[PDB]
Amino acid sequence: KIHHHHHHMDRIIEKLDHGWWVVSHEQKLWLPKGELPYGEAANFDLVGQRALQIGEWQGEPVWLVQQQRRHDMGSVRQVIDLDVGLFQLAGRGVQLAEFYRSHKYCGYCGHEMYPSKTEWAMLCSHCRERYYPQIAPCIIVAIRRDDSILLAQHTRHRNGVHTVLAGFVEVGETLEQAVAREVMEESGIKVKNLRYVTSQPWPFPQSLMTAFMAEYDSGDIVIDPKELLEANWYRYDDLPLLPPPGTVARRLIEDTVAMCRAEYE
Amino acid sequence: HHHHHMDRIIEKLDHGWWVVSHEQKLWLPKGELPYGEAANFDLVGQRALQIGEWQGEPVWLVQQQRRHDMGSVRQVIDLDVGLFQLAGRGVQLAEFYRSHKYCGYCGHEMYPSKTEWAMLCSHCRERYYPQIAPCIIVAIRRDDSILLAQHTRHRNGVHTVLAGFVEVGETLEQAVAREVMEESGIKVKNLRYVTSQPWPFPQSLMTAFMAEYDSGDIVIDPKELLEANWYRYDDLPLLPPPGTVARRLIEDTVAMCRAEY
Ligand SMILES: [Zn+2]
Ligand SMILES: [Zn+2]
Repeated sequence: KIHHHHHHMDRIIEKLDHGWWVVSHEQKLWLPKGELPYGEAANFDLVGQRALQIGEWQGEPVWLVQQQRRHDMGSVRQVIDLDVGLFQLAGRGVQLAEFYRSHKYCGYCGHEMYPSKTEWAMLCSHCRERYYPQIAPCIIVAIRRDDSILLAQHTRHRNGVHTVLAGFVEVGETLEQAVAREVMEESGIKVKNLRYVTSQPWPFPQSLMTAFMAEYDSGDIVIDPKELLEANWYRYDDLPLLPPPGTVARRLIEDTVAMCRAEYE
Repeated sequence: HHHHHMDRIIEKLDHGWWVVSHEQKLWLPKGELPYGEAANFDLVGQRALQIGEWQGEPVWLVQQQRRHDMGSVRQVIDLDVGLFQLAGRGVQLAEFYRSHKYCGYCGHEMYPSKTEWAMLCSHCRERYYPQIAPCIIVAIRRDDSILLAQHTRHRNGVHTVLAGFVEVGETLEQAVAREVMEESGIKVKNLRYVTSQPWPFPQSLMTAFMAEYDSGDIVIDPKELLEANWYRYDDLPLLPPPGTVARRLIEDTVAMCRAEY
């Protein structure tokens, strides 16, 4: 057996407590004035509330409080301009609150559950089963073809933003099989020369991006219109509107562009 | 999420491989994964979900307990890797369904989606998809040597590499650095991703790395580890078996210490 990480249990907040406060409910958190709350606990009417410590940021605790405020409840995407490591802790808070909420009852036997005192787990009052937060591994892949890169627009958001291909890994498959399968299903092409670049959590709602680069091998772009509005090869020096700087998708595109410059220029 | 072909009742003229799973075990009569006609295995009338295809013949999940030869999927690890991966998927999907008979949000009974591997609630709008546990595993190199450690979990005699679950809101790279520090007290450098593998014990996705020693002295976490030490690539102790990603990373780290020295 491999064990999950040990963590401090929740407790009642006092006046002397302080830090960043991720006050969350149903995939949202409190952003008073569009900002992540920071300061002493009385400043935010949180003294007497239960809070879970979910991290530390530059000497200061990061706290999860499970409550819904009347106003200024938003997506964590609103504080994406924050330092990455802080943003990652705010996402952690949002996800942990959904974990707890998703586990009020035990799915094995239907009885009420209660938090573990030593780890981020839900224990059952009736049976021996338990659950840990669900992270959904997700591949994302920049596909290079000579001096070009495959960029797509999703049929969902008419943003005008052309990005790479992404999709959830399925049970029983490797990352490399997920890459190959998602690309096929989304665009009809077979890829080769897969290369892992990096990973990033992505709390929308609970993904872990595993980022790859790959080369065109064979096939015609045949897009699934339910997933994709369009997909085309764009030359490295002639790109459309891309994902923001900071996103793993922009990082992959830039990497691909950089090695087209090193070969064809 | 990905769409899938729905479940259905097996007929006499149904065939393929059968993952007949209940409570984390599957049916392995005489130690073998059932292949052939449904009727040979008294499987007609049962529900099945096709979980894949192996060499032009379907792989089916049947959720049922047999009297004999219920065993761990580890017992079929000798099979081709892609057949082992599908047997593990069946085991994992049976445990997913079992783990979601009731909804965790509202407590009402759930029912399977027909358009994907999901459980939907009879009362509320909430949903669950199968849980996959990203787990890092790292072979640490230091010059002509590799870090191997014995685990407290089972007195195996086996010396293997370091592994741990990725936490919520951390990268694979951060997970590697933290686990190695927590378990062995050392800082590593030049992290390289090698590969991944599903590992259905119960539901892990191994992401395999190689790393180099940077600093620190070996100080073990005595709850997780019995002992840890550096080992010459020409003088290795007992290792995990050659059907594991652990053995692959050790062989890879040993293959390039053979080169340089
Ligand atoms: Zn229970
Ligand atoms: Zn429900």
